[PDB]
This record gives sequence, structure tokens and C-alpha cells, in this order.
Amino acid sequence: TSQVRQNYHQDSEAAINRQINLELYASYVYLSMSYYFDRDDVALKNFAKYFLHQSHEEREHAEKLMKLQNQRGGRIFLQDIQKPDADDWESGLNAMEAALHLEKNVNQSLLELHKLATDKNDPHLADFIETHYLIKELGDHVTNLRKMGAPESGLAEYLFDKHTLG
Amino acid sequence: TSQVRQNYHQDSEAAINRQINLELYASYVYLSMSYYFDRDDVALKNFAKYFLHQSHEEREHAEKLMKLQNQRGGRIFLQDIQKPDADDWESGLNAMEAALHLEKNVNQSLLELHKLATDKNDPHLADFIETHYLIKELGDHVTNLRKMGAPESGLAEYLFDKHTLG
Amino acid sequence: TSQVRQNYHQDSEAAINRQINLELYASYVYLSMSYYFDRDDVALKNFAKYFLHQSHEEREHAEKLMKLQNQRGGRIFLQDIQKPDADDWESGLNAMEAALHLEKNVNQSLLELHKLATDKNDPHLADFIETHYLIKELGDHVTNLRKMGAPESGLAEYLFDKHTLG
Amino acid sequence: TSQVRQNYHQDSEAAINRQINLELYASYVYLSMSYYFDRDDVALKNFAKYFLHQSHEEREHAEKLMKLQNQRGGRIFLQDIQKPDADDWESGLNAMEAALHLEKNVNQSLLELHKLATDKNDPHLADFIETHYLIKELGDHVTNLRKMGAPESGLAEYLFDKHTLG
Amino acid sequence: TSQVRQNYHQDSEAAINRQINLELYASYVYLSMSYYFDRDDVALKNFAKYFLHQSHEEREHAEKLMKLQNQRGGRIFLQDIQKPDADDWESGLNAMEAALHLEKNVNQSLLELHKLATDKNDPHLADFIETHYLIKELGDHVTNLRKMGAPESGLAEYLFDKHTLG
Amino acid sequence: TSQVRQNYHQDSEAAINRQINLELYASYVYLSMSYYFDRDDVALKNFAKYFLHQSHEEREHAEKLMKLQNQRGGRIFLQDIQKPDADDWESGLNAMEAALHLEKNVNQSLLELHKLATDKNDPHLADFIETHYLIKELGDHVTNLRKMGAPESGLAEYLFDKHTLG
Ligand SMILES: [Mg+2]
Ligand SMILES: [Mg+2]
Ligand SMILES: [Mg+2]
Ligand SMILES: [Mg+2]
Ligand SMILES: [Mg+2]
Ligand SMILES: [Mg+2]
Repeated sequence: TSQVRQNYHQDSEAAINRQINLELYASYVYLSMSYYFDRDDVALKNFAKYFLHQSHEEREHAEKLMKLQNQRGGRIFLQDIQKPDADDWESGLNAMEAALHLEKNVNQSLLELHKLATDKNDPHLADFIETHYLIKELGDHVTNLRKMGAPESGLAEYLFDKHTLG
Repeated sequence: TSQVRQNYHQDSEAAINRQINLELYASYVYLSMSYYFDRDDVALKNFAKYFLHQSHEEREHAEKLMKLQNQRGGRIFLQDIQKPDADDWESGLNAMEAALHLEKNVNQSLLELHKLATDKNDPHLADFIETHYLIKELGDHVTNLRKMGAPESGLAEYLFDKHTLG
Repeated sequence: TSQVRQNYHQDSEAAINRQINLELYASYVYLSMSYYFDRDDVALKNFAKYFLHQSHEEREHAEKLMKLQNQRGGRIFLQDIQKPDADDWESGLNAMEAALHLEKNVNQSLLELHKLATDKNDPHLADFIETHYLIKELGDHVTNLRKMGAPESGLAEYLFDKHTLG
Repeated sequence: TSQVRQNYHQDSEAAINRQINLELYASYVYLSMSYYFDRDDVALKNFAKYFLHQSHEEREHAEKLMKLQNQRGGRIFLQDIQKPDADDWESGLNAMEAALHLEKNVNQSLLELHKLATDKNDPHLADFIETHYLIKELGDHVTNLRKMGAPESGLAEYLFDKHTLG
Repeated sequence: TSQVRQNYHQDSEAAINRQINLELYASYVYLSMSYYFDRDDVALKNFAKYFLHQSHEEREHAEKLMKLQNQRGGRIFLQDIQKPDADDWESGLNAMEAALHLEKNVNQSLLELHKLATDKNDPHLADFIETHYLIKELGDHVTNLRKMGAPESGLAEYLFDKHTLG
Repeated sequence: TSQVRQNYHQDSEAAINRQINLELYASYVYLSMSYYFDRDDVALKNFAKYFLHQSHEEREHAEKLMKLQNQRGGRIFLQDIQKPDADDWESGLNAMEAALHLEKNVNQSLLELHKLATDKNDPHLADFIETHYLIKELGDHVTNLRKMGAPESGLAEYLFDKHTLG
């Protein structure tokens, strides 16, 4: 056992690992989205940039949670990073929608983590959920793209790319 | 009675107070509008900013009129600030229209104040109506949004947000 | 229902709204105080400034809680902002005392909000109570003004105005 | 009773005081360590500096908790600061080990404080445990010094002094 | 079929995808190594940094090859990113050795890609193998750590961490 | 015995230790005073600052005397730091008076140390009493606060706080 471990639950340890995998997965999703929009037959440079940045942000979450497991005296175990549910993301609107679904799910996993912490009386971990959320952020992007007429309007997706994401 | 009072009418004093309440009310209207457009299902960031600024401007009017009442030797009395006539402002165009109606009304109250001053031979107060008006300003915004096709066109409200209000 | 809502309680939604009204009310109280002290027969410029700043601070709280309701997928509903309990605040000491009573009350409402969050297992909201309190701050001002001899000593209120609030 | 007190428990008040004494004690431990290593027959300048800094950090914790007790309307009561468990700290490795034991103990006292807060529904205090911990930090130093061959290797303690602590 | 495709082989397309997966995998290996050395019971900060940088470098390769597939008119298909062959990397020397084995393997896959290009007369792809290799770089690190006495000498791994990787 | 010891008396060694404890004690007294005046029902910010600085100064003396014991080849032994004679310091004037009594006592202990040095023909130690005294400094503060009417005059303590200590 670790010298620096103290009131860290064996189930807390496993919960952390699951989230790490979870956050790496979201990073892969956003990576896959980004290069979809880099395609010569999709060609939305700012979507591509936008999701490429969100890919970095989630990999950074995984690293924070890795920096957790280690700080708390636990042991990092890494699983396969499963490939995303799509190769073709169809439209900017569709990816924005998929990303909204993904983040709500990731958030739900964090709420569970936070509950487990509370019930194991682990206040340092409940705080390590040091988030600030982009759920509204994609929320907003989805609303706008719909009102502009996406995805049937190809003008809509093109402009939003220049004006909101530019 | 006040040492610094001089040719300030008891009806002038009450008229000022009514306007103060009036100007605070307009500030609340613009506050309520601003956060309507901050909604994830409305998502017009620049409307939101625009009305949030107009909220500050009207609260500032109220403070000028408060700084009046006091300067002139009168006594500030504050009423309830009644909540706006809507929670849902429907569209950017609709708020712009509502705001136009509101400002014309507030202006009408100022003209009455100015008349009362003139008939009480109160030249310092008639001047304290030191305005410069945004009635045309919303006038212009309304015209444009209509010609673009609001509110049926969701593209129209989105672009105007970026281009005129940006 | 909202796309960005998730584990936000309908009673959480109403609780937020009550606080918003509550925080706007405190802003109105401090506004009313400020211009009391701007009176030619009270004439404490730094009290006036001091409470005018606290008015801004509370309106800013209301806006943060508005920025909440919206982020969480809830719906802002605004009530009347009821006028303060006084027009005449009597003395600097008396306003400082009234303000202390007001802030303790507002704080009590926040503790209730925080409890409700905890019992609805709403960790994002319990944190949104991102305060740092001025209860001691008026606490200190009250102690000093009393020891100087307020409000019977008119010298006391005048000096404190220059020295602590200057 | 205090004007600025509100939902602060009499047992919360005593718990704070115990921690204050606790944190001052850790400061004395690190002070005693620092000047051990300043000895002409120990002569590890960077250990000496390192623990002298940690002495400042803990005295600073005590002051934060003092600034608590006062803010919350409670009353500071100070006990004797008991002298450390050693005059001779033996080796750099041994002090690092002792310090690890000390910090885990101090941390355990904080977890208890945090629990008490939670059970007294005192959210402002549970947060005032605004830490970020050096338990891993000495954890790391201990691991390295062991692998280098401390304390039998006098070369090891000398180099680590220059290279990790320099 | 794509408008911008020209002399890009369907087997060239699949070969690219395999390499992308390959390069992402190496990134995961270096990520897993980095946080191994961030452990309180391993505690080699500069190994940790070193492999964390190499993680970034390989993810960057994957992105270049993604930027390929797309440029050439092909279609990106992403597989699972399989978790590394170890959780415990044992020593700095052992990871350096594992990383050497990994890079030789990745290099072998690139030589095959380059051969396939040549035999499909695909000169733009044979060039896209725009590398400059760190095989010698870990080669050198391995030689030094061995000569210092790794991994039995814990002094050796500690110093190399400060002196070569610092 | 120490290699760097020379004409340092075993009674000189014990005398130093007593002073170290003595100087740490004065630091604790000034710490306890400082946070007394930080109380919401005392609220003299500049007293609080003033004594907090004097706390730092005395802890610094202790460290100089520690840096002595070590330089001279002696051995530091630390006792309990006994808690001050008061929790409630009553008034600014009263603390200033208590502090004057404390410093005269600490000074008397230094004169004894200096005598012992002289009689043991220890000129390096008699010099290490490298002081410059604040006995007059509190002397002056006491005189002023009395003439202003402390502690019955609460105006007096408040002004002196702003004007002499500001
Ligand atoms: Mg995330
Ligand atoms: Mg107006
Ligand atoms: Mg507030
Ligand atoms: Mg501590
Ligand atoms: Mg590579
Ligand atoms: Mg002294």
C-alpha cells in the first residue's frame, strides 16, 4: 500500500479510472469530428478548429484525473479507448448535437462520481470535479444552427462557421 | 423645510419621483430582455449584451434624477419596481418593438414633466431633461429586422445579431 | 423541456428565482441608502459612495444567479422589486445596522438554498453559492461607529466618513 | 453573543481552535527541523531552507484559521505550542519521513473538521478547508532519498540537497 | 468518389489508416509511461515530462497522417486505441527500452508504407514519411542509463533524470 | 563535542536557549494581540497590522539566536511555547501597555545574557545582543493614547489607529 494514501476508497480508485477512460474517449470523439470537417467535401474550417480544440480540452481533463489518481495514492489503470460511434458526422448541426449528447453523458458520470465521493466522505475528491461545463455552449450552437435552417440550408452551416465559430 | 430649496414645486417633487420609478422600471425591462436572449434556446449573445447595456443606461437616468431631487432640496420617495409585462420576449424583433413602445411612453412622461416645469416657471428642471434619446436607435433596428424577414426568418435574427449589434 | 437541463430540480429552479429577487432587493436597499446620504441635510459623501458601490455588488449577484438559471436549463421569472423599509435612514450608524440585518437575512436565504441543493444532490448549484460575504465588514463598521459615539456624536459620523470610508 | 455570528456551531468554534494549535505546532516542527540541518555537523543548506519555508506555510495556515474564527463570530483561544518530538532529526530522510507522518495526521484532523462541518450543515466552513496538500510532495522526496541509498549513503543526502531541493 | 482524389491507391488509403492508429497507440504508450513516473513511489519528474512530450509528438504524427488521408481524397477510419502492454513500467531504463522497441516497430510499419507507395508509384505519399526519428535519441538514453548502473542503482536513475533530462 | 566550538560556555549555551524560547513567546503574544484587534467587535485594523508585524520581528529574533547556537557549536533545545496571559486584550491602550511590560522583561533577560557573556569573557556573544529596541516605541504609543483619553474615549483609540498607526 501507498505511503501518501489516506481516506481514498478502493471504489473511488476504480471510479476515477472509469472517468479517465471516459474523458479520453470524448477527446477521440472530438478528434474524429474535427477531421471530418477538414474533408474537401465538407470543408468547414472553423468547425474543424472548434472540435480540435475541444479534443485538447478533454485530453487535458483525463490528465487532471490522472494527476489525481496519482496524488491520492491510487493506481492508474488504462483501458482501450473505443473508437467513436460514427465515421461520417453528416453535418455541423449533427456533430454539435452528438457532442451535446456526449457531454451530458460524461456529466452524468461525473455526478455519479461526486455522489460516491460524498457517500464515502471523501471531500478532496468532491471538488476535484473542478469543472465549468460546455453543455450550454453546444446548447447555444445547436439552437442557432437550427434557427438558421440546418442542415438542409447549406448557406446556414457555412455562415455560422464564419460568424459564430470564426 | 430644506435650506437649499428654492422655487421647486411640491408637484415638481412628486413628478420627479414618478420619473425615477419610471426610469428604474425601464432598466428592469431591459434586464429581463437581456437574460431572455442569454437563454440556451434563444442564444443571441449580442442582443443580450445590447439590452444589458441599455439596462445600465436607464438605471443611470434614475440616478441622475435622484441626484436632482436631492440637489433641488426635495425628498426622494421610492415605490415598488413592478416586474415587466413579459417573461418570454419571443424574438429579437419583438423585444426591439416592445422597447420602442416602452421608450416612447417614457418619453411621453418626460414631455409632461417638462411642461409642468414650464408652467411652474422652473427653468433649472426644464433642462434637467438633458436627454438625447434612443427612440430612433430602436426605430432603426426594428426597420432592419423587418426587412430581413424577422421573426419568421431565423437566419435574419442571427445575422443582424452579428452584423448590426456586434 | 430544455436540451441543456440535467439534474436541476423544479424546486431548485424556484429557489434560484427567489434569491434573484432577494439580491435585487438588497441592491435597491443600498441604492436608497446611498442617496439618503447624498442629501444636503445629511451630507456624508463617503457613506453615499460606499452604499452606492454595495448596490452595484448586489445587482451583480442577481446577474450571476440569472446567469445560473439560464446555464442550468431553468427559466427566469422576475417578481416586483419591493421598495425598502425606510425612506429616512436616520444616521450612518443606523443604515450600517440595517444593512447588517439585511445581509444576515440574505445569507440565511442562501444557506437554505445550499441545503436544498445538498438534499437534491445538486453539487453544481452548491458551489454557485460562490460568496465571500461582507457580514463582518459591516460588523466592523458598526463596532467603530458605536465606540466613537454614534449617532449622538455628529463629529463621530463625520470623521468615520473621512477616515474609514475615504 | 456576536452580531456577525450565524449558523456557527459552538463545537465548530472549538474544532477551529484545535486546528489552529495543530497548524502552529506543525510550523514549530518545521522550524526545529530547519535549524537542525543548519548545524555545522549536519550542513544541508537546502533542507534547512526547505523546512524553513514549510514553517512559514503552516504558520500562514494558522493565521487563515484565525482569520476564520474571527470572521465567523467565534472567539480565538490559544493553547501552549508543544515542543516537537525530537531535537535530533538524524537525517534528511528521517525528517522527510517524520514530516510525512505529521502531515497525514494534520490532514486527518482536517477531514474530521470537514465532517463535523457537513453534519452541522455549515457549508462556509466546509470550503475553508481550502487546501492543496504537500503530502505527495514529501511522498516524492522520501521515495527518491530511499532509492539513492539514504541514510547510509552520505553522498545521496548531499546530492539530493543540491539537485531536488536546490 | 472524391473530386480531389488522383493516383491514391485503395490500399494506400488503408495503409494510412493503420499508421494513424499506430501513431495514436504510441501516444497512449508515452502517456501511460509519463504518469507512471509521476507516481509518489517512482517520483522521476523529468522522465514524466519527457514521455509526456513524446506523447504530444506522436499524437501530432497521427494528425499529420489524418491531414494526409483528407488531402489525398481518402477517408479516415479510426479503430480502437488499444491500451499499452504494461501498467507498471518498472524503471526509467525499462520504459526507455520499451519505447525503443516501440519506435523500431512503428518505424518498420513506416518503411512498409514507403515501399507500398513506391510500388504504387505514389511519390506524394513517399515523402509524407517526413520524419526525422528519435530512435537514436532513446538509443542514447538507454546506453547512458546502463553504464550508470540502472536499474539496480537508484542513484543512477535519479541523477540521469536531473542531468540528461533536466 | 563540536569541531567549530571554542570558548562557548555550557551556561552560555543554556542561556541562549532560554532567550530563544523567550523571543518565540513574545512573538506568540503579539500574534494573539493582532487577531484580538481583528475581531468584528474590536475592529482596529491598524493595531492588528501593527502587532502582526511585531510578531514577525520577534520570531526573527528567535531565528537569529537559533542561527547563533548553531554558529557557536552549541545545540538548540526548544521548550513549549506557553500561551499568552490573556485572550482578551481589552483595549489598544491595554495591549500597548502589556507589550511594554513584556519588552522590558525580555530586555531584562538580554541584559542578564550580556552580563553572563562578559563574565565568561565571551566577546562574540556580547554583540550578538545586536538589538535597537522598541521599548521607547511603545512608550510613545502609550503616552499618546493616554493623553487622547483612552480607553474610556472610543474616539481616541479609533483615531490613533488611523493617524499614528496608519
Ligand atoms: Mg470533460
Ligand atoms: Mg430613459
Ligand atoms: Mg448578496
Ligand atoms: Mg497545514
Ligand atoms: Mg512516430
Ligand atoms: Mg525581542
